[PDB]
Amino acid sequence: HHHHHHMVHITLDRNTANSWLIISKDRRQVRMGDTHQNVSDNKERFSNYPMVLGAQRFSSGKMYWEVDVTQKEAWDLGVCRDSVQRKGQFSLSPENGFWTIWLWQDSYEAGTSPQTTLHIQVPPCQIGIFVDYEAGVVSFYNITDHGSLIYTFSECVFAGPLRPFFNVGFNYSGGNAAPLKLCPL
Ligand SMILES: C[C@H](CS(N)(=O)=O)c1ccccc1
Repeated sequence: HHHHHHMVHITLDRNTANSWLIISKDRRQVRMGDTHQNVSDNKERFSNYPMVLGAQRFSSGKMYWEVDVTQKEAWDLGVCRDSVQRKGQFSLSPENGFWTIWLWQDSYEAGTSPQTTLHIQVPPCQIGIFVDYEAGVVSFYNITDHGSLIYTFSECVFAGPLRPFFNVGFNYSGGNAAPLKLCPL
């Protein structure tokens, strides 16, 4: 892919974060805390899962960013509608306004309904996410493996502004404490 020149500077929006997340001062890193992080509740916060949105909203054009997933056992990454449900249980699917991939229990899967098996030969330490709003495209690239394609959602019905989407995952095992990091341009 030659998508790097659509690079955008993504920062995390503290106000959307699950109350157990810790977002770094520079708003470029997020990790699961050991407890509630002493913030007030609000209608923006994801209640049931360790999720947070980027601050940026996209309604046109081509956008690209990269995320470091080094040493994590579980995570979800991609984009979602600004209007996604925040409270209670829900599945990550395009019908619910999410275009995502994830790692769970040693397998990679795309957030279709039902979910799709990914075929990755080189476990990625960094993921590239490309959105073409007009084309209706969300693509994922394996930066560790020379930028190889992971998955393309096409014919996407965004149906509103999009936000970068993150899930640091649970840490029940004690092996998933590591942060998600937005990598420099
Ligand atoms: C209780 C856990 C923390 S952990 N480390 O994943 O066990 C949890 C926190 C926030 C949202 C959902 C779940």
